[PDB]
Amino acid sequence: TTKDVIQKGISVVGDLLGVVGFPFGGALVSFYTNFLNTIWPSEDPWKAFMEQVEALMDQKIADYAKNKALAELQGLQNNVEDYVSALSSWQKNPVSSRNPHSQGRIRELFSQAESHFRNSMPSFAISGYEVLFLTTYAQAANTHLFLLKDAQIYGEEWGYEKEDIAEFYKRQLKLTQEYTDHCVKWYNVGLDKLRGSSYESWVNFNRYRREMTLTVLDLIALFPLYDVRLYPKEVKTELTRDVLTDPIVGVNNLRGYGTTFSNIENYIRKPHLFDYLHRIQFHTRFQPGYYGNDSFNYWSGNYVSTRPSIGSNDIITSPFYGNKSSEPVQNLEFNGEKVYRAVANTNLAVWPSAVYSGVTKVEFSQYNDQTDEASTQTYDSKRNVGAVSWDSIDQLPPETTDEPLEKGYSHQLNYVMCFLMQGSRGTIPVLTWTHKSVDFFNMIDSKKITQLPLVKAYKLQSGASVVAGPRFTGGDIIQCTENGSAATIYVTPDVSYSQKYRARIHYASTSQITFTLSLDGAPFNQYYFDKTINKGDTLTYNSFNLASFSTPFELSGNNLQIGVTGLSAGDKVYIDKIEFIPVN
Repeated sequence: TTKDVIQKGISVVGDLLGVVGFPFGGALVSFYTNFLNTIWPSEDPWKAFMEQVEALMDQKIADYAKNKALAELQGLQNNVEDYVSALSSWQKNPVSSRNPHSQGRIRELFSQAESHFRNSMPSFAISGYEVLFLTTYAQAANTHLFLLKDAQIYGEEWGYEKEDIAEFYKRQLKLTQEYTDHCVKWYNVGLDKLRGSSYESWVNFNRYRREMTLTVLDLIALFPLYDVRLYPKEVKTELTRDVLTDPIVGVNNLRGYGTTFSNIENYIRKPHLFDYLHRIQFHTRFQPGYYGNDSFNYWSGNYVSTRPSIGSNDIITSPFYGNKSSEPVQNLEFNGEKVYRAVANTNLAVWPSAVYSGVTKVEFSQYNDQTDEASTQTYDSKRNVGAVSWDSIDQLPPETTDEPLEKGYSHQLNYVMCFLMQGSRGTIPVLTWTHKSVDFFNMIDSKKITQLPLVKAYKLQSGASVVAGPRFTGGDIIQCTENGSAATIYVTPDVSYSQKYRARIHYASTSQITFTLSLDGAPFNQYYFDKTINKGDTLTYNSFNLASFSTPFELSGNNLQIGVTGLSAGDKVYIDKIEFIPVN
């Protein structure tokens, strides 16, 4: 259920990933038309976003608050549409038909929409309904900010005063912080509200976490890239966070046998350097039916092997999960393949005073980006398979329903983990997924500003570690507690000639520090950076700073090493991303 809003959520993020930073006019208009068809066509999507959280929270918005919100939204729609049509005409029309009279028409349409947004936002955040309005607020906030950046692109062309463009920019800065902080704060309130002790508690908890990631968290991660002054070129970026699909079960009610909240949540993958699905070892067991004829085999346990980020080739193999095989082991290899879908069969045996159910068949859809070919690999228990009951597409829809799945998919398989039911009545498999935007090669684009997340490193050192992200960065971060090296990341230059770059770093620090950059063990850049936080502070939007290194450099190697010095006992440095700016 709710796949509709989940798809819209996924699609917007996917489209925005193409117009992030300073976009070319044609691309900006194109985006806007889809945007209007997706998010701003009628009150239906907005109504669906409110219903979405109501379903996750098992709470309702007071009718009065629901009606006002919808009213504001109808008005905002007209503002957005009137604006886009005019913007479309502006781009299309030659630099001749631009008279003072048409400039004023676009200027006031723009001022209206922007003003209407600031006035309406509080309606999507009324006391006691903050969490329930979350997806609505996130989507409205996004529109407001995306709208705002246009003033820095076309401001002068439209004939706005220098003072006006500046006013818009400051307003954009303040709101990026507010909207981001608001979303994280309430996201967490919602998350904590769903923590329980039962298996059913965890499913709801994790469903909320996944759905809020797709509709809210991924979105707010893009906000800073709307600053066309800081990002005066197109931006190449990616989302590195994990999402867990609902557990694959044969029955709707486990009658108490479901794995406990703690036995699931405390065992799912902890903050880790980025990696890819390499291999899966399926373990099968025989489940006897009370009458023999109703028996079946089922997936009892597994092993998982991942390959690290580019630059390292040592395969990571997981501990054993679940129950050892009674039947012959099945092995599936994925070297290079991208799993964009997983469809499962389940079966059940009804005993006089017990019900036994398990995952009997799993069909994986894979795509080979090298040989540009799709295919399938499947796990089969071999005894009494039953019918399909679980399809990843229902939870992780494609970015586009335009192209074929092997092209339009939004996520790929990263992890597989088997949990044991209480009193060992069966096995519950859980699948982890990663976003399609992740570039395996860590390629530095020669025409764009490239954002490189530190979790893409292949090697950590001097006691650096992967820590849970502050929820607004699109992934996890690196924590540095000691003076010395910290991380080594492998980089792929996209051009052969001596292209020069400037580097920028997105970090948080308890003290004034020094960052040093090395290529293949040789230092090339070293600079001084400001303190951004106090010891023990919590990480909010303002905690991070984006600072440039002075000197330009060429990519005369592949192994980029970031080192830190100037730390004292108790000091901490958090690194989010490294950026590369193509320079002449």
